[PDB]
Formats: sequence, C-alpha cells, structure tokens
Amino acid sequence: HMITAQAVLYTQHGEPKDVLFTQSFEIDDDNLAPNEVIVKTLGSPVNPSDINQIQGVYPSKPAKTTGFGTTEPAAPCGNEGLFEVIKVGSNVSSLEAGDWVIPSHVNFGTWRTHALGNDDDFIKLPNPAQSKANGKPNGLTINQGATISVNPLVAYLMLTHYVKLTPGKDWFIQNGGTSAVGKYASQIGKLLNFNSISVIRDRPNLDEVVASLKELGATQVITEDQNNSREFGPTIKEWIKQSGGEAKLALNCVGGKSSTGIARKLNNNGLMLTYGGMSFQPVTIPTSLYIFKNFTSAGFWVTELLKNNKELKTSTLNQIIAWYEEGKLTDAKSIETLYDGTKPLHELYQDGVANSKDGKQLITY
Amino acid sequence: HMITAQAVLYTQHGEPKDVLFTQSFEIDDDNLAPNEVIVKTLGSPVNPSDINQIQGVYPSKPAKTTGFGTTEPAAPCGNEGLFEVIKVGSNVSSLEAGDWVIPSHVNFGTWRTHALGNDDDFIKLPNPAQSKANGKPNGLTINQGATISVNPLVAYLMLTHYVKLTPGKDWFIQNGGTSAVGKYASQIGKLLNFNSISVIRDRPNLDEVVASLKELGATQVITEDQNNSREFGPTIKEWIKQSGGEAKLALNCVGGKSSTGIARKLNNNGLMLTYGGMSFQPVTIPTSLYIFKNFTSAGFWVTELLKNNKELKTSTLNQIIAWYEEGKLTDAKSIETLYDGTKPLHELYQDGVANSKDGKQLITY
Ligand SMILES: NC(=O)c1ccc[n+]([C@@H]2O[C@H](COP(=O)([O-])OP(=O)(O)OC[C@H]3O[C@@H](n4cnc5c(N)ncnc54)[C@H](OP(=O)(O)O)[C@@H]3O)[C@@H](O)[C@H]2O)c1
Ligand SMILES: NC(=O)c1ccc[n+]([C@@H]2O[C@H](COP(=O)([O-])OP(=O)(O)OC[C@H]3O[C@@H](n4cnc5c(N)ncnc54)[C@H](OP(=O)(O)O)[C@@H]3O)[C@@H](O)[C@H]2O)c1
Ligand SMILES: [Cl-]
Repeated sequence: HMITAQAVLYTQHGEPKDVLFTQSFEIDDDNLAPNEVIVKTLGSPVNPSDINQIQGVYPSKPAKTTGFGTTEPAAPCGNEGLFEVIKVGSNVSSLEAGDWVIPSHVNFGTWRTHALGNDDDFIKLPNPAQSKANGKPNGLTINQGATISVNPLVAYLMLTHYVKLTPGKDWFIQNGGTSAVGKYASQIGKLLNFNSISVIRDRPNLDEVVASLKELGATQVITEDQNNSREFGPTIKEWIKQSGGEAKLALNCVGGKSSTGIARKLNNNGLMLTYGGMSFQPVTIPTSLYIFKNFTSAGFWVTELLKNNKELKTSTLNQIIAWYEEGKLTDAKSIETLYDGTKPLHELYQDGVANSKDGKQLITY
Repeated sequence: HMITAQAVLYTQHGEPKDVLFTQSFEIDDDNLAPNEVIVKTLGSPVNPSDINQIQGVYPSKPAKTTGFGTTEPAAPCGNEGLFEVIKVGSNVSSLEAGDWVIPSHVNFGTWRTHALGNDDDFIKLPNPAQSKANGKPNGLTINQGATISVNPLVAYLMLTHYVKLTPGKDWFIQNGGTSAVGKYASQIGKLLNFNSISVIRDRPNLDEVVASLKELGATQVITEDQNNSREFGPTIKEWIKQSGGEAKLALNCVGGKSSTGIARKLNNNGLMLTYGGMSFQPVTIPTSLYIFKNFTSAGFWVTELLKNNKELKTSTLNQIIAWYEEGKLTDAKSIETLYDGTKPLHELYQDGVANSKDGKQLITY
C-alpha cells in the first residue's frame, strides 16, 4: 500500500553535472487528506530556465526543504510537466483517477516519478478519451501535454498582448528562428494571418531548414549574415512595401549583433521584446534609433506576467488546446528518453542537459 | 535707408571648420510687405544639434537657397537665438519695435546679424522694460532669452510627460550632470520636489562642483567610477529605500558604460529616456534587466514631440518664463564672444564650435 518514488534534487547551486542526485521517498495512498491528490508523472522536459534555476542565476526558485526525507534542505527541479491522477481525497470533485494535469504554479518540481498535492496545485487537461468523447479529431500527445504550459504561451502572448498587428498586412521579425519558441511563433503568426521574417544561423543544409520554417509559417527566412548586411536592407524594405503593412514588432532571444540587426529593420515607432539571451551578449542599440526613429526596447517574462492573472493564463491555454485538438497546431518535437530503473533518474536529466544542443529533450516514464 | 547684414552659410555639408563662410546681404527697410518684420540679433548659442545639422547627420535641415545673394544654393545655420524687433509692416499688430523674440519654428537660421521674416515666424518674450512695467521682480538676461527655447523645455518635458514621480518621495537619475540640460533638470527637480542623483565625470575641483550642483537642486552627486562600482551599489540603494520612494526614471545623454550604470540603479518597471549620445557609444543593456526587472528603454526628441502640439509648447514655455520672472530659476551660464566687425562672423562660430569642450558658447552682437 506504499508507493516508492524518485526525485532529482540538489542541496546547493552549481552546474547540473556536479550538484544533482536522486532521492528515494514513499507516498502513502491509504492516508489522503480530504483535498489531497496523488499523481504519476508521464513526462517532463528540460528547458533553459530549469538549468538557470539549478545554476543560481534565475530569480524564481523553489524553497529548500527536508520534505523528501533528506537531512539537509534540498530543492527539486523542473517547472513544467504532464501527470496522470492516481487517487483523490474524500472532498475532491474537480479531478478523478485517469485525468491529465499540469502544475498550476511554478517551482513545483517535475523531475520525479510521483507527487502528492492538493487539488488546487494542478490544472486539468483533456486526456485523449475525453477529447474523443467531445467529437474532436485529436487528443493531446505526451509531448504536447508536457510542454504546453511554457513555450506556446510565451509565443502567443508576445504576439498579441503588446502591439496590435493588422491581419494580412503587418509584420513581426524574430531571431532564434529554429528554437522551440520561434517555431510556435511562426505557427501562431500563420494562424492569425501575420507576416514574419525569421533570422537563423547559416548551415550547410540551409535550403531544407528554410523549407521547414516556411511550412511552419514564416513568410521569409534570412541568415544572420543577411541580417548584418546594409546591401540587403532594401530587399527587406521591398517585402514590407508590397504587403501594404509595417514592421511593428521585434522578438529577441539572442542579444548581441543579432538584436541590433532586427531592431534596425522596424518601421518608426517600433517595439522590441527581449525574452532571451542565448549569445550571452547584452542588447546594443544605437542612440539614433531611440531619438530619430522613436524606437522602444522592453522585456518579457511569462512567469512574472501570469502571477496574478489566472484569467489571461486560462484563456491563452484554452486556445492552444483547441488548436491541438483540431490538428491546426503541431508541437516542437523532442528527443525522448524513457526511465526504466536501470539507470539513476538524475543521470537521465544530466544527459538531457548535456545534449540540449541537439534540441529539446524530454524524459518519459 | 539700406541695412547691411551678415550671415554664416554653407553650400555643402561637412565639418564646420571647413564649410562655413560669411555672406553679406542687404535688407530694405522702406519696402516691407504688410506682414513682414525686421529683427536684429542680440545673441545666439552653439548647440550640438547645430553642428550635426551642418555635418549632414541631423534629419531636420533648412533648404539651400540663393536668397542671400550667392550664385550657388546655400543654407543658413543655427536654430535658436534671441532677437530685437527693428520694424514692422502696416498690418502687424502682435509685435512692435523693441520687442524681444525667438524663432517659432526650427531651421530659421540664427547665426547672423539680422533677419527679415513674417510676424508668425516669431514668438514674443517679455523684455526687461516690460517685466519692470508689469511689476515683476526680475527680467530676462540676454543669455536667458537666447537659450530658453530648447534646453529648459527638454528638461521639463522629460521629467513630467512620461512617468509620474510622487513629490517628496520618488527619484530620477541622470548622467551628463554638468550639462546645461542636466542643470535645468536639477532645478526643476527641486521646484517640483523630486529627489535626484547626478552622475558626473571626476575633476580636480570635484568638491566645488558637487556643492554647485547641490545648490542647484541635486539630492546626491556621484562620479562615473562610483556609478560603475559593484561595492558602492548598496549605498545608492539605501538612499532610495530610506526615502520611502522609488527610482522610476533615468535620463541618458552619454551612452556606453554610463547608460548601463544608471539603468542598473532603477527599481523594477523603470524607464530610461535617451536624449543624447556624447560618448559616441551605443546604449548597452544587460539581458537580465529586461527580463527580471521589467526595464524599458525609449527615446526623446523635443522637435518631434512639439511638432504639432503647440498647446503643450506654449504652456511649457510660459512656466519657464514665469520662473525666471519670479527669480526661482537660474540659467546655465555661457562663455560669451562679442561680434564687433573686426573679425569675420563665421570665424567666431568656428571658434565657438572648437571650444565647446570648455562649456556652452554664446555669440553676442
Ligand atoms: N522570458 C520568458 O518568459 C521565456 C520563457 C521560456 C523560454 N524563454 C527563452 O526562449 C529562448 C528559447 O527557448 P527554447 O525552449 O525554445 O530553447 P531551444 O528549443 O533549446 O532552442 C534554442 C535555440 O537557440 C539557438 N542558439 C543557440 N545559441 C545561439 C547563438 N549563440 N546565436 C544564435 N542562436 C543560438 C539554437 O539555434 P541553432 O539551431 O542555430 O543551434 C537553438 O535552436 C531561450 O532564450 C529561453 O530562455 C524565455
Ligand atoms: N533630444 C533632444 O531633444 C535634445 C535637445 C537639446 C539637447 N540635447 C542633447 O543633450 C545633451 C546635452 O546638451 P547641452 O546643450 O546641455 O550640451 P553642453 O552644455 O555643452 O554639455 C555637454 C555635456 O557632455 C559631457 N560630455 C562630453 N563628452 C563626454 C564624454 N566623452 N563622456 C561623458 N560625458 C561627456 C560634458 O561633461 P564634462 O563637463 O565632463 O565635459 C557635459 O556634461 C547633448 O547630447 C545634446 O545633443 C538633446
Ligand atoms: Cl533689469
């Protein structure tokens, strides 16, 4: 009657290859408070913020506790994930066994096999049987459920919450075009009828990558060299002139020369949202853009925007679910690794960290 | 009879030391159209925007004409100055001989001895004879009149038009603390009861400069080294936290490390206005300020804000005039050079351009 679980913890900040370890703990299914719930993990991803959190440079972090049975206070890892409800308490009515859920708050700890929480720690997603019962053509996959709460919401809110782009006319431009976030943004731009330019780094198979992004929804795809080119500017001005619209919004997750390049390409009174810094270079803007072109440069942080705005989180999440159920939105694919007990859980996540350069990593159970 | 006048012109853009020259022309005082007026210059300053215009890097320029009697099209120089009305046409009623005026629009050309214009090309200021007859305790000086239309309005509008600072609590921070604009900003901060920090470059007489800026109205004065110091940081945070207010607004006219320094000192949701670039370095902001502190970076250009908002221009100007007449506001002093005919006019402005590092230069007549 006792469940054995595993959790990935750390007692001090550092590099994941140095500080992470696995802790065994036990959950009692026969002694649940009226409002308590037991969930079983189906999958959880490795995202850049999860790593910064372990490193000690992310300013939103779970508290360290002895709640997993350690002598020293330890913090769990992972902020998003997909879970299946095993059992509910006497007073729980919003959930039942077999339901799919995600955490309702950050800092929950998702790099583990099981969790004990209250009903209000979770948000219910439709599982495939419930989607089918409502007549929808598709139900979510594990990867779509386990990654729905961050990257799709980031892309949707940056496109719709700050500048109103006229459908069929106006443009946005984004760097980091091959990222998971960049790929959701191209799809959402397409579904809302926005034009867009994606900036990516050059590669030998460039033609296949351009074709993939255009199928996802980018209108044009350029390299960072063309982004740096004064000779190439006029052709970007011509794209925009023929649409009848303006370039009003810039999305930056790189920094450095890349952030300067996409800023220069906006029309007057443009806005840039910085949500990332993959290059480790700061944002650099010439003085003449601010004064003579009325350029504005601001920030975006989804964790801080949704803290006390449940309504905005809910309706954005419902729109993403609806697009998945109708087949109009596809997920950024993951490289999956199944935990089966022959290898400590913390080493699967250490491998995911080390191989993130190959693309988004997902641990499944 | 016939008035012989002099004007500083150029036929192509370039460095002022290379392209400027003096042109003689004649104004006929006996044949004035009903709405024309003749003015005689009393003083006109050398401002950074005047130099950029001559260089060809400022996107607001007077047209080149042969109206001064040149065979090739030539442009005049200078955007602000103080003039005295010599004569008015039959149908002019808003001005009379003896009045003090400034240009009502940019690109008028103020580096010259005389001008012929329409009544509506000018804005009337009270001269000292009129201040005294109207019972006011003080009247304008030449230097106060010749510099009233730009730098005092810039300081006022940056402090009141973008963020509402709570009197007696909130702070703003500015670099370029010894500039003319910086000094008007300190005085307005005192008159509106805003707290402020001024950042200046170190000097041998630092203590005397600090005393002067505190007398003008700055709450604290720091050097660029302290602005850059990780160790001095905590002392600036205490000044603000102990006041009960927040640092909401940063004013940047330097660029480079200096703009990074003052941005780091703001509370969350801070705003920076870039209105200058004296260091010729771009604005550089760490990615973490945009994301984790919700920092925003924008521009300010007074010519464009007041272009079609004459009501806001008028009321801002009237407030500065009132403060001068009541003795509550003092001018940023200038180094003055008198034109007397023994030395071509264009060489006085060439010397003024070259000596701008010594402080604001004013040519008087
Ligand atoms: N502010 C927020 O709320 C928030 C929330 C979630 C995620 N984010 C941010 O969004 C960004 C992307 O997240 P993600 O989950 O989509 O990660 P991801 O799937 O792993 O994609 C990262 C991409 O960045 C590109 N890249 C790496 N180094 C680069 C460099 N030096 N220059 C240019 N491009 C580079 C890579 O492109 P290549 O194919 O060329 O290698 C890679 O595909 C990150 O900066 C992340 O922190 C922000
Ligand atoms: N956007 C607008 O609407 C607008 C309108 C008017 C003026 N402005 C701008 O406002 C700024 C000040 O104008 P101003 O008329 O007051 O000029 P100013 O009186 O001549 O003052 C010049 C200032 O620049 C500083 N400085 C010069 N070179 C520097 C460097 N390399 N590093 C750091 N500081 C440096 C000087 O400091 P020191 O004492 O140490 O030499 C001084 O404080 C200018 O950049 C001007 O272009 C903008
Ligand atoms: Cl007097």
